[PDB]
Amino acid sequence: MKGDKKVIQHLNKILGNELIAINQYFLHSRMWNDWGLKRLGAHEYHESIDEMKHADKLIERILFLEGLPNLQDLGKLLIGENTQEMLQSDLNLELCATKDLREAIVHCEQVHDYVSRDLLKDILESEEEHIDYLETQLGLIQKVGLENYLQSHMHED
Amino acid sequence: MKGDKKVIQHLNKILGNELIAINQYFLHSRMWNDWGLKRLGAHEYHESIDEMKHADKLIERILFLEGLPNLQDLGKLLIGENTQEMLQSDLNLELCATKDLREAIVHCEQVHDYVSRDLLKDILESEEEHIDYLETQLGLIQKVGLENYLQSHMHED
Amino acid sequence: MKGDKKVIQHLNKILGNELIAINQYFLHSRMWNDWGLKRLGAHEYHESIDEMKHADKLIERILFLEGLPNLQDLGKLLIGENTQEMLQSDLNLELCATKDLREAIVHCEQVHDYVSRDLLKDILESEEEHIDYLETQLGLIQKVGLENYLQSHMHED
Amino acid sequence: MKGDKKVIQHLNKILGNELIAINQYFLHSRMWNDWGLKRLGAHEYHESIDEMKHADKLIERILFLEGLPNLQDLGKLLIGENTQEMLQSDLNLELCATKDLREAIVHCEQVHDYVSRDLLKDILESEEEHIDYLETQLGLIQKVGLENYLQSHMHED
Amino acid sequence: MKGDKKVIQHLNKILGNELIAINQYFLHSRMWNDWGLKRLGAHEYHESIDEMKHADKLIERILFLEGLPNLQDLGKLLIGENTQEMLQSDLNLELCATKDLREAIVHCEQVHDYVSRDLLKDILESEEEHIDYLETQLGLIQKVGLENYLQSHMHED
Amino acid sequence: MKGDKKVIQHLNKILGNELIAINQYFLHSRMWNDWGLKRLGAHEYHESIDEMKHADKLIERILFLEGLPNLQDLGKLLIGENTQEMLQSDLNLELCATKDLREAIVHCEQVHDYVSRDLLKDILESEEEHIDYLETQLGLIQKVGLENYLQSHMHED
Ligand code: HEM
Ligand code: HEM
Ligand code: HEM
Ligand SMILES: [K+]
Ligand SMILES: [K+]
Ligand SMILES: [K+]
Ligand code: NA
Ligand code: NA
Ligand code: NA
Ligand code: NA
Ligand code: NA
Ligand code: NA
Ligand code: NA
Ligand code: NA
Ligand code: NA
Repeated sequence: MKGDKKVIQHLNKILGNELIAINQYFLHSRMWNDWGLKRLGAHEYHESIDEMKHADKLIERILFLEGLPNLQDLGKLLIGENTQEMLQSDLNLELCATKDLREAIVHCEQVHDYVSRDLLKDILESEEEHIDYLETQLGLIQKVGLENYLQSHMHED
Repeated sequence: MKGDKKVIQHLNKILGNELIAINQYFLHSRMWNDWGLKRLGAHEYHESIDEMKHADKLIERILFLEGLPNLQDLGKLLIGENTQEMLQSDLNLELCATKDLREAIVHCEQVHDYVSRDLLKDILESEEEHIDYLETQLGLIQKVGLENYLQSHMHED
Repeated sequence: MKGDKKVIQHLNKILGNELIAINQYFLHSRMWNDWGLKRLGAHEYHESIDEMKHADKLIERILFLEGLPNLQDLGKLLIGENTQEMLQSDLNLELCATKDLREAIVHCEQVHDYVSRDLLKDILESEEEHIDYLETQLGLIQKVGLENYLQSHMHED
Repeated sequence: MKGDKKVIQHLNKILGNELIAINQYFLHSRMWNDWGLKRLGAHEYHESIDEMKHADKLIERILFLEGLPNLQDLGKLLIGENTQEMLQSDLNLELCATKDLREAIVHCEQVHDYVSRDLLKDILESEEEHIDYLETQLGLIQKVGLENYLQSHMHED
Repeated sequence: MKGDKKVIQHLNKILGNELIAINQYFLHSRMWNDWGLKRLGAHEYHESIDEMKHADKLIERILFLEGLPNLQDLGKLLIGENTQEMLQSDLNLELCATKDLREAIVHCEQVHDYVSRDLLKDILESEEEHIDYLETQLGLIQKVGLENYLQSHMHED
Repeated sequence: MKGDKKVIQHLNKILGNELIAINQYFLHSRMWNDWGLKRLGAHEYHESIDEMKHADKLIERILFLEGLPNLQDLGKLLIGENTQEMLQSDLNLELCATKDLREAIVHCEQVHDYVSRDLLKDILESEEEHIDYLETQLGLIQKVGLENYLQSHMHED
């Protein structure tokens, strides 16, 4: 097989994180929709779709490298019970995800798998953009108050 | 006459429920417009129109089955005095309506009037969607506060 | 409250007449459709819709004047059993309606509610147009014969 | 084979009913065209085509369930000698068809073949619409007289 | 009646052959579709439709000639169990059909029914085109092999 | 909570089945793409997307009924090693899925949750269409041979 065994392990680890995020964000989206917070529901749906696209790219890369993609192992979804908790749970997930991404990029560089590194760097940039969004939302709750913040997310853009 | 007599009684009971809802929702709509809560007035107008369309389908079915549509009996309207009472009154009415719809479907199934059952199931789905809307609105009043909730319904979409 | 109490009583009386006409004409429409007299069914549907629009305007005016619109009390629907009887019943209803309208306009003029008077005059003109239609139809039954008259109303325009 | 054997027997019974209706309605259509009653000929042609489409759906379902569609058995056509007999013969056929459809739906429900039930319910709704049309036509012959009724069906819509 | 009695018998015989072909080809079409041989299924559907159009023309001619079209008697459908057998069965049917057509044309010429002859000649040309198609398909099975032939008819044109 | 507790258990069981199918079909799709069987990869991708849409509808219904959607439990994926095993594994999964769907519909009917029944019937129809596709593909491998079947799925439609 052409792929480095540890690269493939790293890519399967990142894929596992994507699978958690897909489901966590999809459920959070539909919870916000059920509550009538449609702007949050829509944004979170798009985050879930973005993670689905990252998972696809990882699966394709693992197969090219002649590894076996692991879609069987689903780690812990941490579903919040209110908007603040859901935003914070998403942020905790992305803090974990970006740490694993950096560790994977280090190893790809070490064994000269520069195309896998580039793939992972693109995912990392996407996850840092999500962190920016999440930190901003939690900050806005403090600046405008929770009731106003939720009011501002009732109606879709 | 081709229709089952108890089917026709059930269809007239549902029709009676639709007639209450048409008038209650239409008056609630115009009360919201009078108060300047135009987004609530618009939504409630459309709920009234939807009930008018259900009444039409029931009337057509009753006549096909050679029954007499009952447009004469108008049950009690429970008109609320403020937004929270109006939403809750609509919700109470829909909970009664869906109970009667389920009882009518049971009977249609028993006598093999499958086309009447299908008509009633479509109405039931519409009324459950209205229950979803109403529970969501009452929840938003709690989450964003009454003053913000009303503010968000001043201007039309 | 800004409205004259007796004006509001008159407007609620007219509204009550509109509510009868809405339902009577809607059922007559669907009866003609069930019988295959689609041109009559279509015309009568449009009369029912026109009365719905008059009811809306009355409700809005009553609320502006700080009265309570009465959508609870539904008077007697007189449903005909054949085309001649249905046309005559509609005409009897409009004869009653136009008398109440004239009495309401007299009172509005007396207390200087000229905007309510104008609203009622517009409804009155609409109801006199319906009387013209109804008298014409009953006259055509005599001039062309009942069978030809019904034949001419089988197919929609 | 995946299909329930009695479900397949019921679907073939309905298919047999569709085959009678296709041929009876097609011949009635062309008889009306021969007589110059082109509006009746056109309507009846479309009824024949609708039955052809139902037969197609039944054939497809039977093959999916691994049964043998029965296009070989053609039951009795009851061809009328004049317009009133042809309409009544079509009505008699539809009353038989809807009885068999209800019996088939009962059995599908009992063995949990819910997709076959749904197919049959859609056919049933179509056949009840045809019953509505036929009863309406026979009623119009009484209301406008036979000669006027036929006159109204000379020219196409 | 204006028509020659034996001409009408011949036209009813041809009509009987069309009714067999309609059903045989329709079922063969849907069998090929069930098997995923969609190009064969589509071609055979169009053959069934073409026979339906021939049946229509025969019915119209028989009625003009003041005969009674026979849509009651359905002869034997010979449904094949695999592609080779279905193609050969269709060919056997067309060999029978074209013989009956030639015999009918002889009789039409004899009694000077030249318009019926022309109608039948047009049907005959259509059936010879179908024979050409069928012989060609059976020849291609021999030239390219059965597996390749079926492969080439999986996907629609 | 408005929902029947066993209805919610059934809806979560179906949701669990959808989650297995999403992942199994997505990986099978990308395995086919890796092997250059792009038409199979495309078809299987669309099957995965369809299951995603069913999962969405189930999640929305569970939340409306005030249950907790279970996106955490992922049952066993049975990933095939070649095309014939992958198709058969998908078929085995769909046979399990339709058994569970029928059991869920039985329960919904018993407790009068007719809107949940209708949702499940629509999913069931989709899964039976997939069974039709899968049985057809396995049949084509037998009819055209494995090498031809795979050749026919190299290039996209
Ligand atoms: C038997 C009771 C009623 C029935 C069956 C009925 C039926 C209908 C139908 C079928 C429409 C057309 C809806 C569409 O296709 O969009 C309509 C429109 C409407 N209805 Fe009713 N209606 C009823 C009573 C009322 C009442 C009591 C009111 C007011 C107090 C009302 C107000 C209206 C208005 C404002 C419209 C829209 C008219 C327009 O097109 O401008 N309806 N109704
Ligand atoms: C097994 C019995 C039959 C089946 C399943 C069948 C099926 C069909 C279908 C699916 C269509 C297309 C309809 C559409 O999508 O609009 C059609 C068209 C048609 N059928 Fe049939 N048919 C059957 C028998 C017959 C018979 C016995 C006749 C005449 C005696 C007939 C006359 C026609 C005609 C004239 C058309 C329209 C053709 C055109 O497009 O010009 N069919 N049929
Ligand atoms: C809870 C599980 C999932 C749900 C509810 C879900 C839901 C959805 C929905 C609703 C769509 C839009 C479909 C449409 O309207 O066409 C979608 C698209 C998509 N999904 Fe999922 N999904 C799930 C898991 C996954 C997984 C695990 C993957 C990949 C391993 C995936 C890959 C994709 C892809 C590639 C798209 C198309 C994205 C695009 O528009 O470019 N999904 N998903
Ligand atoms: K605010
Ligand atoms: K006349
Ligand atoms: K080949
Ligand atoms: Na930020
Ligand atoms: Na005001
Ligand atoms: Na809700
Ligand atoms: Na006049
Ligand atoms: Na003629
Ligand atoms: Na009727
Ligand atoms: Na040839
Ligand atoms: Na490759
Ligand atoms: Na199949």
